[PDB]
Amino acid sequence: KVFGRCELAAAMKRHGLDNYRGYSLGNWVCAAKFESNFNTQATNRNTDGSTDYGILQINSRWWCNDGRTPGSRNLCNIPCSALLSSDITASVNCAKKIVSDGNGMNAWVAWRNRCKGTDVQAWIRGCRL
Ligand SMILES: [Cl-]
Ligand code: NA
Repeated sequence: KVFGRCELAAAMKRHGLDNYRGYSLGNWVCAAKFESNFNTQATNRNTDGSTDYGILQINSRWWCNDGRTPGSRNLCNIPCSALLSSDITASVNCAKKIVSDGNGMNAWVAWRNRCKGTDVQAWIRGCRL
Protein backbone atom coordinates (compact mmCIF):
# COMPACT_ATOMS: atom_id res chain seq x y z
CA LYS A 1 0.00 0.00 0.00
CA VAL A 2 1.31 3.54 -0.80
CA PHE A 3 0.11 5.85 2.02
CA GLY A 4 -0.77 9.50 1.78
CA ARG A 5 1.29 11.75 4.09
CA CYS A 6 -1.74 12.65 6.32
CA GLU A 7 -3.17 9.09 6.11
CA LEU A 8 0.13 7.67 7.44
CA ALA A 9 0.45 10.42 10.13
CA ALA A 10 -3.08 9.42 11.30
CA ALA A 11 -2.26 5.63 11.19
CA MET A 12 0.94 6.30 13.21
CA LYS A 13 -0.76 8.54 15.85
CA ARG A 14 -3.41 5.77 16.42
CA HIS A 15 -0.54 3.22 16.99
CA GLY A 16 1.09 5.41 19.74
CA LEU A 17 4.14 6.86 17.81
CA ASP A 18 3.19 10.60 18.37
CA ASN A 19 5.94 11.69 20.88
CA TYR A 20 7.06 8.02 21.52
CA ARG A 21 10.46 8.32 23.38
CA GLY A 22 10.29 12.12 22.74
CA TYR A 23 10.03 11.90 18.91
CA SER A 24 7.12 14.05 17.53
CA LEU A 25 4.88 12.56 14.77
CA GLY A 26 6.75 14.71 12.18
CA ASN A 27 9.96 12.65 12.76
CA TRP A 28 8.28 9.24 12.03
CA VAL A 29 6.54 10.53 8.83
CA CYS A 30 9.80 12.16 7.60
CA ALA A 31 11.70 8.84 8.14
CA ALA A 32 8.93 6.78 6.37
CA LYS A 33 9.10 9.28 3.42
CA PHE A 34 12.88 8.89 2.84
CA GLU A 35 13.10 5.20 3.91
CA SER A 36 10.22 3.76 1.76
CA ASN A 37 8.43 6.66 -0.03
CA PHE A 38 5.47 5.59 2.23
CA ASN A 39 5.31 2.21 0.36
CA THR A 40 4.67 -0.72 2.78
CA GLN A 41 6.12 -3.19 0.15
CA ALA A 42 9.57 -1.44 -0.07
CA THR A 43 12.53 -3.91 0.13
CA ASN A 44 16.29 -3.12 -0.17
CA ARG A 45 19.32 -5.48 0.10
CA ASN A 46 22.35 -4.32 2.20
CA THR A 47 26.03 -4.96 1.13
CA ASP A 48 26.24 -7.46 4.08
CA GLY A 49 23.39 -9.63 2.55
CA SER A 50 20.75 -8.47 5.08
CA THR A 51 17.50 -6.90 3.70
CA ASP A 52 15.43 -3.84 4.79
CA TYR A 53 11.61 -4.32 4.89
CA GLY A 54 8.56 -2.10 4.68
CA ILE A 55 7.59 1.49 5.52
CA LEU A 56 10.49 1.93 8.02
CA GLN A 57 13.06 -0.33 6.24
CA ILE A 58 13.59 -2.60 9.29
CA ASN A 59 16.76 -4.78 8.90
CA SER A 60 16.80 -8.69 8.89
CA ARG A 61 20.30 -8.59 10.54
CA TRP A 62 18.76 -7.61 13.97
CA TRP A 63 14.98 -7.30 13.90
CA CYS A 64 13.09 -9.90 11.74
CA ASN A 65 13.58 -13.41 10.28
CA ASP A 66 13.70 -13.60 6.40
CA GLY A 67 15.37 -17.06 6.52
CA ARG A 68 18.30 -15.83 4.38
CA THR A 69 20.42 -13.63 6.77
CA PRO A 70 22.85 -16.15 8.36
CA GLY A 71 23.73 -15.47 12.04
CA SER A 72 21.03 -12.77 12.39
CA ARG A 73 18.76 -12.06 15.39
CA ASN A 74 14.94 -11.78 15.27
CA LEU A 75 14.65 -9.21 18.12
CA CYS A 76 11.03 -8.26 17.07
CA ASN A 77 10.19 -12.04 16.82
CA ILE A 78 8.37 -11.77 13.43
CA PRO A 79 8.87 -12.86 9.83
CA CYS A 80 10.24 -9.85 7.78
CA SER A 81 7.23 -10.34 5.39
CA ALA A 82 4.81 -9.21 8.21
CA LEU A 83 6.59 -5.77 7.86
CA LEU A 84 5.34 -5.45 4.17
CA SER A 85 1.59 -5.59 5.13
CA SER A 86 -0.78 -2.63 4.47
CA ASP A 87 -1.43 -2.93 8.24
CA ILE A 88 1.57 -1.02 9.79
CA THR A 89 0.93 -2.59 13.29
CA ALA A 90 3.96 -5.01 13.02
CA SER A 91 6.21 -2.19 11.63
CA VAL A 92 5.14 0.30 14.39
CA ASN A 93 5.52 -2.24 17.29
CA CYS A 94 8.98 -3.28 15.97
CA ALA A 95 10.06 0.42 15.50
CA LYS A 96 9.11 0.96 19.20
CA LYS A 97 11.73 -1.72 20.22
CA ILE A 98 14.32 -0.22 17.84
CA VAL A 99 13.97 3.44 19.02
CA SER A 100 14.12 2.18 22.69
CA ASP A 101 17.43 0.29 22.17
CA GLY A 102 19.57 3.37 23.14
CA ASN A 103 20.32 5.22 19.81
CA GLY A 104 16.79 6.63 19.35
CA MET A 105 15.91 7.48 15.71
CA ASN A 106 19.67 7.57 14.73
CA ALA A 107 19.12 3.78 14.00
CA TRP A 108 17.49 5.11 10.69
CA VAL A 109 20.30 6.60 8.48
CA ALA A 110 17.74 8.53 6.29
CA TRP A 111 16.32 10.09 9.52
CA ARG A 112 19.83 11.07 10.75
CA ASN A 113 20.79 12.43 7.28
CA ARG A 114 17.47 13.97 6.02
CA CYS A 115 15.14 14.62 9.03
CA LYS A 116 17.30 15.30 12.15
CA GLY A 117 17.46 19.10 12.81
CA THR A 118 15.01 19.97 9.91
CA ASP A 119 11.48 21.43 10.48
CA VAL A 120 9.79 17.93 10.78
CA GLN A 121 6.43 19.45 11.94
CA ALA A 122 6.19 20.43 8.20
CA TRP A 123 5.50 16.71 7.43
CA ILE A 124 2.15 16.79 9.35
CA ARG A 125 1.16 20.43 8.39
CA GLY A 126 -2.53 20.58 7.27
CA CYS A 127 -3.41 16.96 8.38
CA ARG A 128 -6.62 16.40 10.46
CA LEU A 129 -5.22 14.30 13.40
CL1 LIG B 1 16.54 9.65 22.05
NA1 NA C 1 17.06 -12.20 11.40
